[PDB]
Amino acid sequence: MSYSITLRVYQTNRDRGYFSIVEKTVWHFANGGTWSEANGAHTLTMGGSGTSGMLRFMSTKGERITVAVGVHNYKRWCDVVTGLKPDETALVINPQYYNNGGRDYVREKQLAEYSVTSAIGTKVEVVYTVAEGNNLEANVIFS
Amino acid sequence: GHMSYSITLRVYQTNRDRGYFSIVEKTVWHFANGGTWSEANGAHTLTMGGSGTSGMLRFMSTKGERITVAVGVHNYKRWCDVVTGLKPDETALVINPQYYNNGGRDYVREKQLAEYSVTSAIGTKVEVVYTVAEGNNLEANVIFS
Amino acid sequence: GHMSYSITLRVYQTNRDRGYFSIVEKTVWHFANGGTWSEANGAHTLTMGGSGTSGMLRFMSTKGERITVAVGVHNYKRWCDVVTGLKPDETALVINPQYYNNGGRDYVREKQLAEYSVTSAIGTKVEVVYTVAEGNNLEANVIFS
Amino acid sequence: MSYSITLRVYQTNRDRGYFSIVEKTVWHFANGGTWSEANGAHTLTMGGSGTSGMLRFMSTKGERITVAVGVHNYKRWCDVVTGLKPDETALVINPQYYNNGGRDYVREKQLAEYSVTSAIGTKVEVVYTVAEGNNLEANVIFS
Repeated sequence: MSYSITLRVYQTNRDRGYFSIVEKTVWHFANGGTWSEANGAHTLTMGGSGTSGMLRFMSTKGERITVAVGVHNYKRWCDVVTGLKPDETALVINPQYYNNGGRDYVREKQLAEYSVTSAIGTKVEVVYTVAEGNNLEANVIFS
Repeated sequence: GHMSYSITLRVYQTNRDRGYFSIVEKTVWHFANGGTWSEANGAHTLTMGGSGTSGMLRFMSTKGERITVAVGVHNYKRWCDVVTGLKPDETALVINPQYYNNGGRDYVREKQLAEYSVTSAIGTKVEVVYTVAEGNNLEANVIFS
Repeated sequence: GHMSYSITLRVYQTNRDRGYFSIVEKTVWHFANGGTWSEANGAHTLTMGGSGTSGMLRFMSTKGERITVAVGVHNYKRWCDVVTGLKPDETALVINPQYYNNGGRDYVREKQLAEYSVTSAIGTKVEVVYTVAEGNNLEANVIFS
Repeated sequence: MSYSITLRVYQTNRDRGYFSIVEKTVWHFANGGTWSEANGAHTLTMGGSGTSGMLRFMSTKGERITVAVGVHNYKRWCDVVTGLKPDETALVINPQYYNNGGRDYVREKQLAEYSVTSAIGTKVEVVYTVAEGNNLEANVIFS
């Protein structure tokens, strides 16, 4: 069966910079997948369990952050990476979750929520609001 | 510092028989300090940190046809390529690296083409044509027919 | 309650000589409990609270040409119209009401057209063609050429 | 001289519903104007001083709200109207600021900020971050 993850973005802090998506990737396991946009939300559709995709964001102050979401052994997972250099594109980071690329262990945690504060003080949270089944939903919150 | 390059793409869809294409993935290669995609006035701009990198848009139609368009700058001149007939697992993340490190598509990048045309096995024609083909603020049309 | 109607529009731009059109305004008329525009998969959907209302997209090209497309449902059947040659102050807010209350364009609404074609004075052709022309979930192509 | 107003939307409350734009209008004085979208912001460009435009938003919980922005006698103005019925479209509300339509006095205040809490508890703020000149900028904040 196919899986989808639908993300809505909440930006809450008017002092730390405004974020926009600068890249969207899909990993090639499980027959791949695609991003789409509807009603102000972003949906990743995947061919089955065992793959993922990523949104990279950049702020008006030049801060670069990636959000990864996917399904591992039929359960959702997520991660956020901050403090990225300009050349650390999503194309670089998304593969790091597979083939013992350094971040596999995070995917294997199957997290339904994750939060981190960047070194320059930006907090990012991913929280699944629908955390079971094939039509998953999560909020991405910048603060 | 290094000179930055931007490529701005506008999409023309002309043939209802091909179904309707939408973007399903946007990648940026990591050479030359990377880069970012942005959207404005219905156009898509890839901004890059220097000559020697690229990015890709993958499209999928309402009929399930998957096609990638790659654009970049090689030795200070624009390049482009179109790949059709893609399998569901042949994502832009798979294809974009193939232009580098002798990955199978370096040759077309090295041609520094200002236009590219191909017809897919199922009859969809795709053209990339640069309308501003020189300098640091490049512009091209992507045409489905 | 009342039956709702939706109209989903996809835009095809085919001729680079016309410049490139983008949406500059989106309106909804207030009869039949109003309605809303939404965007998904690169298509534009007008959802309405009943038969007897409409909405409009106004487009402007990179060459400054302004054109409106109106779609709605009249007596349970779809309708459409295209107005070209618009002055800068002839916004969709001015034009959408003209289809009602004997405002000058009621006649075309009452025709319940499933297709419309016009060529502007400066040579831009615009077509609206419904591909799903019956029922409550209607679909049309808007074609610039 | 032409005027522009660029708006960025901040949604901060994950419990009260997610908003999206459902209508965008431009008033016909001062040679009219146009909306555009870039970098996740919304820009209203106007032919001169003396006109305005509006964004209408609807939440996932069915709440309908309009935000009006414009320039009156060379100074920015704004307003927010909440508790709207489905048939109170932007096409209905935008004209109410002119021709003694009931809301002219709000436009004439030339506000650089405005906030209101709807009857069902949603707070909306418009705050100009660039409040002078021809290239104005404001945040629209839902909370």
